[PDB]
Amino acid sequence: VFSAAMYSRFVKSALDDLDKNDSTQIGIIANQVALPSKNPERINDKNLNILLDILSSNINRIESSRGTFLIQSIINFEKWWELPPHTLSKYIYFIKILCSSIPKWWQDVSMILVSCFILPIKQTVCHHDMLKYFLRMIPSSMGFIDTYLAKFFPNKNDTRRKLVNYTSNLLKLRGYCSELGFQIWSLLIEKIISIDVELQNELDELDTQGIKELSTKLDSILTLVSTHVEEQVTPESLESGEGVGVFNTLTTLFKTHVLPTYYTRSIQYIMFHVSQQQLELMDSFLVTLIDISFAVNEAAEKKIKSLQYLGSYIARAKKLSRTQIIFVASYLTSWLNRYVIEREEEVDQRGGMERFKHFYAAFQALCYIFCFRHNIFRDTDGNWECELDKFFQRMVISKFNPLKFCNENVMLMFARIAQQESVAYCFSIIENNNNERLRSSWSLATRQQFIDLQSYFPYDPLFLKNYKILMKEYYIEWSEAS
Amino acid sequence: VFSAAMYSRFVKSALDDLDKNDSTQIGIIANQVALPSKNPERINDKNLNILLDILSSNINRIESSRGTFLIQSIINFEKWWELPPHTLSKYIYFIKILCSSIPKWWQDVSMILVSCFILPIKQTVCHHDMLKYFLRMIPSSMGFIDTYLAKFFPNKNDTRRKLVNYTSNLLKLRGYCSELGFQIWSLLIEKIISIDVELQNELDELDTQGIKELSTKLDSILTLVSTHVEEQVTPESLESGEGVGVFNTLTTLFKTHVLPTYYTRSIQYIMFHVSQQQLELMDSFLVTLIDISFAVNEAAEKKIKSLQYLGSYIARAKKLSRTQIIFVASYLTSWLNRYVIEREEEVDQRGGMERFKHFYAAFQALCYIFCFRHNIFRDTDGNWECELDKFFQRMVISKFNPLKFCNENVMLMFARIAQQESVAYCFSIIENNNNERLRGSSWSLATRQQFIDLQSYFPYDPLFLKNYKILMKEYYIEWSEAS
Repeated sequence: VFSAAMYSRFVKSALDDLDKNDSTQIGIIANQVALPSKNPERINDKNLNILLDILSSNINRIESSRGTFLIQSIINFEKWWELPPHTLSKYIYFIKILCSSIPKWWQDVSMILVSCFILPIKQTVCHHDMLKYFLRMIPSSMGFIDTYLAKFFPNKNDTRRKLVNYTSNLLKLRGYCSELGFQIWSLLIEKIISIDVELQNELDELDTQGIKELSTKLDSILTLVSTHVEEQVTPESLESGEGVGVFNTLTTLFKTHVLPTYYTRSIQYIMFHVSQQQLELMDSFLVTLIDISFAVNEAAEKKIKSLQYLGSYIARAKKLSRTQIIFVASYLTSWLNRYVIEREEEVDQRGGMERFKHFYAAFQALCYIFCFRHNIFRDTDGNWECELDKFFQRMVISKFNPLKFCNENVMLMFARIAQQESVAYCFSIIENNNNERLRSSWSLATRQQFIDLQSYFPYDPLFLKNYKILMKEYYIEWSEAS
Repeated sequence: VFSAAMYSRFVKSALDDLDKNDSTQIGIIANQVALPSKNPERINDKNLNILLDILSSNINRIESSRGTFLIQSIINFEKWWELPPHTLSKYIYFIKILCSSIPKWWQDVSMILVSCFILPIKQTVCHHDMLKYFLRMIPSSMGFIDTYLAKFFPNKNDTRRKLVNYTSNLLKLRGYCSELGFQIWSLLIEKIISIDVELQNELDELDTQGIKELSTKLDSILTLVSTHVEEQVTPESLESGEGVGVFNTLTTLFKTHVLPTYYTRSIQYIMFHVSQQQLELMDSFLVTLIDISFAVNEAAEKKIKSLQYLGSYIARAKKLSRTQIIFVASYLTSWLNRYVIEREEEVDQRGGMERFKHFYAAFQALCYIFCFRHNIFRDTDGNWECELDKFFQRMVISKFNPLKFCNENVMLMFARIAQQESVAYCFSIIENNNNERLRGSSWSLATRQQFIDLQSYFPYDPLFLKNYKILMKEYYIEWSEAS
């Protein structure tokens, strides 16, 4: 019933009354704007355009405590991004004006924006435009925005679409806000581990529907993370752009979150995938795994967990060079050759076989590598690299008797392959060990922890469907190796 | 003047006299026995045989405080090993009887024996026989015998024959007394470093050519020490034997003495030599060098010294396998690839280029290896192992600018070879670096020199000690062979 001029005067007078401390007329307007999207009596676009243009023209007129309700009413306008082009434009301009003159409101506006991260990338274009603008104008805002990133992250139990959209947006935000890059990655990693751990405990609790839900969730999130990472970690980006930063944050988060947790079935594949993007990235990963595996001050647990990561990695990573593989075999054989020379004398001395936990861990890692790579170790002349046809036998006959203390199935498979390749002869030592067992010593309590650590192979097949397809190119299944 | 029976009664009566506190007759005898080897009036073998057989027959008769002088007189008999067969036999039997009934005298007998270590192996057979016997019967003796080993070691300044014989005997003693093995090796190492260090300081002082003395000394000792080690460290000896213990003590002594006492010209060749005896021993040495080179808590100095040991080793050790060499190149390239990825961002940040000491050290070690081994890195297909034709260039152009901070001559030789092999192009970066230097990244000139000195020192640069050089040829790559 209100004409363009009729509504324009109506608002102009409401502000004249606001100046003289009325607030009656303004509150009438603020109530009409606050009303839900579904309600037809809510302010229409025509009149909303007028209101916004008049308010934008002189924002100071509403800066008072008497104008606080009107401002909150506009900030809390339901589905404002769902507004028609010209109306949406006036709303954006209003907010832009508001948070420039009164930066206090940016704390409220940003909160709503971050809560919109559960919407698709196509639907959030203006939310990111606003975040980008004000994160630059008000850099101090990064603190509370980081807290919103955590507050608004969807529950594991929430929809896969909400979880997948929140990750898409967090990665988009990451692209214009480098300063928030590590917190975004930490938040993602922390949430992906939560999903993975719960999916495994739920599979362990069996011995159901929550398993199918968590599976498709974890699959859609990881596939997206590794796809985005494939884009960001490029030889051109390594040579110039933040190719280097992505690889570095994920390596840090692997050391701090993935490895220490250990018993996970999918998270570690972010590292498996990124590694294989370029030769140098597989070099850094290998050396990192070697360091953690053999560092002097690290706990025995960490060293055994890293050694299982090392062996599973060399075995499975398709993009690894013959020379990179032989590098790990050369390190392992050299390290083990030294352990026998320096330490075999300690075996018949006081103490049990638990003293040599680290020896069995390193020997298993090499045995596993040989199971998957034996074909590579045969040089042009038909001779064995690292003298494996003399090395293994030396180990297997040693006082440590690694066949007795390493993972039963790895030792059995190794014995099978090593006998075939005329490399080593284990079956008599295995016969002897089984017979002794039926009729050296290690404390049964701590013994199980070790058996458990050696049973876990981090790069054993991915069951998540899409992520599996993405990995084929970077993965060696037992069918290919054997 | 005395007949066999006349002397026999003369001693029998002296002991009867001794029972009634009369040491005059016994002391007359004890003075006759004490007399120097050179003196003709000293008791002759005929009469000495009688004395010893009568004393051996009932040692308890002389156990008293009144018989102490006679016993000391026999223990201190000059050149007793120079005695004729039957006379020497009676002397040995006497001593054997003496130290079995009265173990107190073994402390005196052993002292003389250890002082005889300056005599040749041919001349000490009975000294070792006696040591071996009583070290078993009186195991407690090992303590003071160890102290004698140190006390009696000849001076650097003493005859090369005395120094060479003392080492031969210490190694013989080592063969029957494993419990003393480590101390023997520590004593030898400590003494060989003393000679090496003095020879270098003496070469340093001129810019006394009496140095020729130290040269022939150090040469004769090392040649012997490594020859004996070649014998002891055998594949049979390693699988089940004391060959493991020899390699282990020398590796320990390398870590504790050789490596920290840097700037030595020959000592480290014990390690160079033993390493190359078998595949496994080189494996252990390599991994040990890698550990010290990159360990987190070690001092920067130790890491730079080990990195220079690593590079010189790979380049020089002839018995190394292609795969062992590529192993070190693979470790170095992988470690350096990571250092640029993780750390290049720190270069334009606060602090100087000294922060990256360790990067320069590791990059030099690889450059050096490539100078001597480039030919090996070209695979069957003609491609470069470890992508060296892409790797080097990446480092050389990095913010670290290693060409500016590593050893000038190694960088120059590397640049020469790398340009020839179409591997890397350094000469423009070198031109740029010389030009920037002429106008005047930054590094405090005080700490800078220590680094320049550490990078200039290559432990496996040629041996000048004449015999030891000949022994090494088989295990050594001179620049002439490499280039």
